[PDB]
Amino acid sequence: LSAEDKKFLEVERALKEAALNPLRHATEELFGDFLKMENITEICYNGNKVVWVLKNNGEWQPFDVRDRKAFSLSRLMHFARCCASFKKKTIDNYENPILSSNLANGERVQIVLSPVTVNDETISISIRIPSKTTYPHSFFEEQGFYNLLDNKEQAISAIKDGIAIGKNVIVCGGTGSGKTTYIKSIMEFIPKEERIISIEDTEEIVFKHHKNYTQLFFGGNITSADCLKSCLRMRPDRIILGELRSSEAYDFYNVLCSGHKGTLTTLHAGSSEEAFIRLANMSSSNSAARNIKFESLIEGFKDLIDMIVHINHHKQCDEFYIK
Amino acid sequence: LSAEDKKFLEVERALKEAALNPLRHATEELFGDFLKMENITEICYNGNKVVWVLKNNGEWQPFDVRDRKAFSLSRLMHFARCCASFKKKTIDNYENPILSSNLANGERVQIVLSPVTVNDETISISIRIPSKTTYPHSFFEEQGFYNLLDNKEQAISAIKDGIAIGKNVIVCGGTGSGKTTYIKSIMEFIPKEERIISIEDTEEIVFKHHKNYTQLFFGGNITSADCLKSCLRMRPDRIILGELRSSEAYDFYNVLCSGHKGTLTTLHAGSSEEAFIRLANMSSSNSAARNIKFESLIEGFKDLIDMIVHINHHKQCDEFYIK
Amino acid sequence: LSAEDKKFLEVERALKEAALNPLRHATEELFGDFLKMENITEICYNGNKVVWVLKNNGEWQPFDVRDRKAFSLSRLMHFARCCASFKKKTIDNYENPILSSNLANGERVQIVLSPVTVNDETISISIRIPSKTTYPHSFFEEQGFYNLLDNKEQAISAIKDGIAIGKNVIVCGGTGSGKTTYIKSIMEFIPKEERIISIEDTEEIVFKHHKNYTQLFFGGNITSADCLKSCLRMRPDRIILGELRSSEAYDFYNVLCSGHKGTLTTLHAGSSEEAFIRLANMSSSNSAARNIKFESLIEGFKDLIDMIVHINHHKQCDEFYIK
Amino acid sequence: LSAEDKKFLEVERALKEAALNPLRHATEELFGDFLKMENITEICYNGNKVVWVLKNNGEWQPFDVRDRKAFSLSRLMHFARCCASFKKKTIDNYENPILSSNLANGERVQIVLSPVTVNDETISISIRIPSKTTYPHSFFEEQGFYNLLDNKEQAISAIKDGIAIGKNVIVCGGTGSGKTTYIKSIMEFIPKEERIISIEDTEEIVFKHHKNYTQLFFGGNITSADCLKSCLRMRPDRIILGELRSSEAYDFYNVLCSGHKGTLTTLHAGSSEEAFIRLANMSSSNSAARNIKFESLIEGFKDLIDMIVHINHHKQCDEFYIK
Amino acid sequence: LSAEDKKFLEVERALKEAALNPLRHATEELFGDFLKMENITEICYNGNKVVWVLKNNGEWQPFDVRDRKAFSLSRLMHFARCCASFKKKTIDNYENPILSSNLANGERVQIVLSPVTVNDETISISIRIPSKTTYPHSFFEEQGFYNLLDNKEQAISAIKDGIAIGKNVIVCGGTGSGKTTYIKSIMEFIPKEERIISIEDTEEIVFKHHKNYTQLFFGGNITSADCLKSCLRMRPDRIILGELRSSEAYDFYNVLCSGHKGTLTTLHAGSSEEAFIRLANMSSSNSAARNIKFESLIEGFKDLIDMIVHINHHKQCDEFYIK
Amino acid sequence: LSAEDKKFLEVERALKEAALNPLRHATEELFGDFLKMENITEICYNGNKVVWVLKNNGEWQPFDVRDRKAFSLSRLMHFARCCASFKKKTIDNYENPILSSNLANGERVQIVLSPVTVNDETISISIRIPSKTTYPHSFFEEQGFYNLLDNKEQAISAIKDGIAIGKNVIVCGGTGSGKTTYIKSIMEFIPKEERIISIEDTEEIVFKHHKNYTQLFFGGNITSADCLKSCLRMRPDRIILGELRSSEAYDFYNVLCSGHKGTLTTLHAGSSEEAFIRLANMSSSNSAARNIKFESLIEGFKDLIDMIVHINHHKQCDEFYIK
Ligand SMILES: Nc1ncnc2c1ncn2[C@@H]1O[C@H](COP(=O)(O)OP(=O)(O)OP(O)(O)=S)[C@@H](O)[C@H]1O
Ligand SMILES: Nc1ncnc2c1ncn2[C@@H]1O[C@H](COP(=O)(O)OP(=O)(O)OP(O)(O)=S)[C@@H](O)[C@H]1O
Ligand SMILES: Nc1ncnc2c1ncn2[C@@H]1O[C@H](COP(=O)(O)OP(=O)(O)OP(O)(O)=S)[C@@H](O)[C@H]1O
Ligand SMILES: [Mg+2]
Ligand SMILES: [Mg+2]
Ligand SMILES: [Mg+2]
Repeated sequence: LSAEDKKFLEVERALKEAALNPLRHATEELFGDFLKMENITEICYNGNKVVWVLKNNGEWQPFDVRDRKAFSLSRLMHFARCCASFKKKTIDNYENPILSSNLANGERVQIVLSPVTVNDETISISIRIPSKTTYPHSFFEEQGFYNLLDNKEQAISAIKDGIAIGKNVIVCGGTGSGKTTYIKSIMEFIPKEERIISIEDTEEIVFKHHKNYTQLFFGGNITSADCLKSCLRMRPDRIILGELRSSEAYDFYNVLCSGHKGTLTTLHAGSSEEAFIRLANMSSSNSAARNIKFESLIEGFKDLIDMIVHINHHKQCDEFYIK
Repeated sequence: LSAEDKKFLEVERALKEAALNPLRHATEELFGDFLKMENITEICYNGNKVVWVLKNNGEWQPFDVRDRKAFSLSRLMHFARCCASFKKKTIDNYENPILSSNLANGERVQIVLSPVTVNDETISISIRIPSKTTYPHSFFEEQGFYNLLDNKEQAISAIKDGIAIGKNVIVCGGTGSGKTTYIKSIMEFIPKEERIISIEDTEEIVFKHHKNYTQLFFGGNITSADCLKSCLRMRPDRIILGELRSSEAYDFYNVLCSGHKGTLTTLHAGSSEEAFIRLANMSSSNSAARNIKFESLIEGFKDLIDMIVHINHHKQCDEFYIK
Repeated sequence: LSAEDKKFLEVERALKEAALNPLRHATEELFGDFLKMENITEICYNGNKVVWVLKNNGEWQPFDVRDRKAFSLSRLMHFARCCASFKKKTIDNYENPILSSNLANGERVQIVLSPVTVNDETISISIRIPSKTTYPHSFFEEQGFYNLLDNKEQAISAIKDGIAIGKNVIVCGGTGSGKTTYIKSIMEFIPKEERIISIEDTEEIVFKHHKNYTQLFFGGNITSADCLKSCLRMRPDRIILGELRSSEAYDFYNVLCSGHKGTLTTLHAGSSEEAFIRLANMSSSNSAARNIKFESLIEGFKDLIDMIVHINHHKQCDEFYIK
Repeated sequence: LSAEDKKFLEVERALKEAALNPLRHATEELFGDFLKMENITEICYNGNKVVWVLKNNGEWQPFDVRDRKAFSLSRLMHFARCCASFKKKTIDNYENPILSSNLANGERVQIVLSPVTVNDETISISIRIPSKTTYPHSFFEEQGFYNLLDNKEQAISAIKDGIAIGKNVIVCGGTGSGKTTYIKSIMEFIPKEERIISIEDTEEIVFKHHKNYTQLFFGGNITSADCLKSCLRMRPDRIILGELRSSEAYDFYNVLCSGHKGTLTTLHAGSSEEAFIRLANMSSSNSAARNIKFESLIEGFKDLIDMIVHINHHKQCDEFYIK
Repeated sequence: LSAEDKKFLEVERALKEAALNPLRHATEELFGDFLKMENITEICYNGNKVVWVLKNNGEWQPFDVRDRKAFSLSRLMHFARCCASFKKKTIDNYENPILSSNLANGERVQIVLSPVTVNDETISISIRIPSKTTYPHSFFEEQGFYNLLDNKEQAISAIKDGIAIGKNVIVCGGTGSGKTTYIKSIMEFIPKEERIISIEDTEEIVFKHHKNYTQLFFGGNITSADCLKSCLRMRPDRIILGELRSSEAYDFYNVLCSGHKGTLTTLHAGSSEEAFIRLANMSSSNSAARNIKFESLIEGFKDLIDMIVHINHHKQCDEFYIK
Repeated sequence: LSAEDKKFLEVERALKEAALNPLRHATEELFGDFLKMENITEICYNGNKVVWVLKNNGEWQPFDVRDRKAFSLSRLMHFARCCASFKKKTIDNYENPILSSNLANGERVQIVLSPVTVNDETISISIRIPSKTTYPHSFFEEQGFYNLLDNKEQAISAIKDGIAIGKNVIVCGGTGSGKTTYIKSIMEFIPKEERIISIEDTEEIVFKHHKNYTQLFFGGNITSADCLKSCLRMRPDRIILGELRSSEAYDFYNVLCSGHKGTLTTLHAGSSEEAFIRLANMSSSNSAARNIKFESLIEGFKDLIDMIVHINHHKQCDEFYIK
């Protein structure tokens, strides 16, 4: 089969690998060193000859590249273009000065050029390093994840038992707060017989205890809602929504209204009460919600969401909303 | 007549059977074995050389196909395309990566390709086996369908008598909860003289006790609402709506408002109170509902729906809402 | 004049009669026998070689046509097409599988073909036999039409006197409940000097006691609202709206708001309270109602509608709402 | 000047009078006799060889024309077309079966043809005779116009004094109730120095006591609102709105909100409370009202309208709302 | 500079002065005499050979022009056309029968032709004479402008002091009530150092005590809102809005919400409470107000507007709302 | 790298500097002298040969240019066009009479021409001088910035501590009130380790204590929201929004709802309570807010905004809203 599968992939691979190699060398050439760094969460470039790296410990570390070819207005632009074309987009100094794309391996990239940056020699790049490690839940308890909670044992058991029964759980907090990481470890408590479907933007979730599953990715023409909609047609036992965005927003409510099993998703929210408002908002953006009272959605999400876990900027649970 | 009916069908049959045969062999070739399995509810493929089958008893069973030609990226793609073309759709790795269609006999098929699947060697297929059996109502009582209810006799008699008088009844619950099945058996209690019209997506309902009837199917160009709208022009005594979707949603409310006889339909809802909300939601999606207060619909459905029956994941009634 | 009127009609008649004859023979050929049957209300065909006829007494009678040429897939399709073209529409197995048209004499026809019907040999036809008889009001009293009412004399006199004074009256109930028939007999109590205008879909109303009048028909490009709008420009004393549909819905409210005389109309509603909701709904569908509070319409119709009469499935008044 | 005015009008006159003459002879030819009848309010034809005329005393009088050439399907059609073309419209038996236009002198005409009329030999015409006489107010008092009122003197003086001060007054009631007439007589009490602007559909208002004035007519391209909008740019002391229609509806509210002087208009409403609702409705039809609470308009009109006078079907004031 | 400025203006001037001269002679030719008349406010023509002039004292004076060439259907039309073309518009007897334009000097003109006027010999013209005089505030006190007020000294001082501090003041009343005139005199109390920007339709405001200022005019493609929007970009100390219209309506609210200094504007409103409603209305017409509660605007304007002055038809303050 | 960076910029620089030089000389030629003046805030020209300059101390100073070539209708127009073309816009006396652009260095320019200005010799220019200086916070305390406050120490410490913790703070007041300035000094209290992203319209913010940062500019094709949206993808610790405009308005609410760190922005509002209303308004302009109750936004912003500081026209804090 592989002999035929290869000849069958040949055409697409050639095409893809004819746009992914130029980008691979450029990436390698510029941010290669930094990408090798362990425990980092972001790599930024403020077109000022210095590369700023954000570490898991929340510390920004600057690096000097004054004397490097890979950081020439031209060498930079070539990498920029490599990013646009990869995701089939264009990047220039007129109509498309701002850009959003990805690297060869999947990391999100944010590129900005003049006239949007302060001058014509400033090229702003911002790469987001996904969750590339899986620590067991126990690891989280050890590091004292539920230490700020007064319902410490109640929480540690709620999460374990709850998820095992298929409650709808939301993990929220700020950027890089460790939400994705957290949901990844608590997956240990989902019966290994459950068919799981995940909707991601970047492959981040890993299935260490589940043979039957399937991953879905949105981006470009295909939308987050498209994945979730397809998801509900693929007979899932558990649906792991990388992170509620805005498209899924409303369709997520309906999925909850049909009394759907184990839902687990991360979201940008500063707390439980906030998450609830956060959801109503995003839902109301969808036309289908047009005729539904706003304060009617919040109550709606408040009946459906079983438990919420919020994580502060110090990667620690500081709120464990239940029921 | 058959001699002319044949020559008259000849042209359409040729055309149809020139797109249905390629699909039949592919189907047969790949999921032939699995489709033959008794008491299954879904057949999934996660493009990882293993076929997962979900049994009626809720158990997932993996089957190895590492050494089968029918599971070659090419052999799989040919079957995929056969599905697209059958329902007159296209499936590719650019604009049409996700697909929804059917098999030669009517079973729903969900196909997903790269870039939506994790890689270019993953082809996700999800086949849903319809309700292909009819157990008498008595069979449900024997298996203790109304055993979790405290109003056990009241329930078993309500359903029987109610339906016989033409009350509006909704059967709700999760996917594969046995709703389609349940309504099919309780049809025994509808006077055999009643002209029945059903709106389905896949032939599933069977008329074992009714000579005068007619089945309607939506899909593609023709919408669920279209069928129901035509239905109301075909002089029905009972209308069996396969399952409230969203188009019919509002038009179903109006049909209830005109005080229509015996309505029976399945719906995705986790309970009685949920079904009510579920309906208001779907109704409000229809423009015609634009000027109608949301909390006005729920009350609306709550006056019209005579009785609701919810089935848990263990195929058992756990709620018997009435009046 | 007739000599010239004939030469003047010649062109249109030729055209019309060149599409109405093909349809006449086909009709005659297939459902000719059944159409001759007295006291029937519907003739259905479930493309299964059996013709089902619904009688006034609410009984379904099957007839075998296994051995009849008029019921050959081809012979059927020819009649089908004859129906489309007549009303200037198309009927096929692709974009136009469902059809709604009429017969040579005016009866509504509902035709459905594959892929909407279960298979390619099933052709569903449903003809609605209009009200083709006029029983005097006295006949209704004799058959005990107001017998279920406790305000028996009050009702029999209300209807008589009310209509004589030009109150707005609505006759509602299910399909074939005898509404049109009822309004037709109670017309006896409208001063013979009143100019009456009727808006129908199929000629059904007959003027036995009124010389000055005019009938209006909607269908195709011309809408129900168009007739009513023209109606209000033809100086009517009484307006008989065959049956409130949805277009007239709102324009009917305004007509009531201008304090218009004797309005009489039939409607699909299961009761008085229902009719009121039924109206608000239909009105809110019209854009012009966009800025009007829904609960504001119901109250609106409740101030305007003088009396409502509902008829159960046994062709008997079971509710006589007044004031 | 007349010598040049003639040569200057020559071109337009020729054109107009080349479409108005054909119509004049047809008119003359058919309804010539009837149009000559004194005290009539409508002339209808139900394409059944009989001409029905409605007299001021509310009596319908039938006239036989069985033996007249002017009533030949052709002779009738020629007159019909003459009406269409006059107002630059088309009338046929397909897309333009219904028609609304006018006669050589301005009377509204409603023409209906098959398929909208019952058959192809029925041509329905409905002519409305405008208010072609002016009876002094005193004449109304003599005929006992304010006789049903208990506030008889208060009413007769309110109208006189009120109007003299420029209050906003509405005259409402049914069709032909004598509203147009009533307002025309009460104009006697408007200081002769007032510049008056009227917005009509058909010249009906006459200025017997006012030298400074100007009449405006809407129809076709030009809308009722257009006239009123131009009106407010022509420095009016009094604005006589023939009859609130729907366009002016909202723009009338704003005109009242700017505290405008003497407004006088007729409206189709069955009473004071009704007129108020009637107004809110029509206002809410205008987009500009989109963001304005419905129950906010009624209160709005209720602050602005100074006094309303309703006339029953017997041409008598039966309600004299004030303040 | 003038030598070059002339050669620089040459092109535009030629063009403008090649359309303004034809209009100058026509104007001069027809309404030349009347325009010379002192203390007039409007000049109307009802195409009946008589010219009606409205004097400041509120008296209408007719003038006979039966024997004047300037009033020939042709001589009139030439002037009419001169008006259209000037403001780059068209005026005819078909699609553009109504017209709005201006004269060589800026006065608003309203022209109406058949079929909108009663006949083909009636040409209605209405010229509005702007405020062409500036009376000192003292002049207003002398003529007893604040004489009907009980808070006579409080009012005379409020206006003086208030405006000096930059409160938001609205002057409202009917047409020609003397609002523009009033605001023009009270400008005396604005510190001469304030940079003032005015948004007018016709130059009317005069700056007698302010060197630093700038006038803005809307008309044609440029809208009232455009001026105000530009205004807020020209660093104004005081903004004099000729008169709130409808475009500025909402943008005026926001300007008040940002806590902007000295706003002074005239408006058509019959009183303080009315002005407040008047504003909410106009604001709600703007899309940007779409999601803002109507009763939320009124309160909004009621917090922002510092003081309102209303003037009756006798050019006298009759309401001095404050705080 | 510089050798290649130059050859790489060469093409864009040539182009830009081929449109920026003409503008530089014109600028220099006309407002060169004024631009050199210290402590000014605006430079206006009212096309009347006098240049008005507004000084920091709020004083308007007139300068005579009667005898200068740079102020010739032509010389002025050339500079005007230079402005249009620079920002790729057009400026003429027909469709583009009003203009908004910038100067060679970034200062906003407002140009107005006839017919919008009073005549064809009036060319109105309004130049706004950005914040080109940075006074330490201490400097503000010395000049008694918090002197009008009663919570003087509480305020001076709130700002210092609050900002250090990353509270959301809004600085509001009138134009040129010193907001841009104020926020710039209080930046001293943001841990130097924070990555800061600013969204400006004109480079004004200066980073004196922050190495890791990036500036964003909107204008033309690129919108304020675009920058903020990109901002949220560039991993910011603090987001300095030049000044809430209207696009960001709603997207700012959501950013607050996700519980985002340190937000600091200036806004046009006359006070705390006003700012709150100001925000709800701007938010409701965005479609995404369509389904969100207005009074729901104000409460929303009132939960999220930590502290507001308002500055009167005398550049002094007069309100210090907290919590
Ligand atoms: N308990 C932990 N101990 C150490 N590092 C951790 C911990 N939890 C998460 N991380 C680190 O945090 C990063 C992953 O953060 P995520 O969980 O993806 O952040 P995030 O908050 O989900 O960001 P977005 O905006 O949602 S994509 C990786 O670098 C991890 O190694
Ligand atoms: N009192 C009666 N006795 C006997 N037959 C009746 C009576 N009233 C009505 N019918 C029969 O009922 C049929 C007419 O029913 P309709 O009055 O048109 O029904 P309908 O309810 O108005 O249907 P739609 O859906 O409104 S078109 C005819 O066959 C009649 O002969
Ligand atoms: N106190 C006054 N005494 C004498 N004439 C006055 C006085 N105030 C105003 N006028 C006259 O009124 C006219 C100006 O009226 P405006 O103040 O422009 O009217 P207006 O009400 O503002 O009209 P619009 O509809 O707003 S354009 C001029 O003819 C003035 O001479
Ligand atoms: Mg994450
Ligand atoms: Mg009927
Ligand atoms: Mg004015």
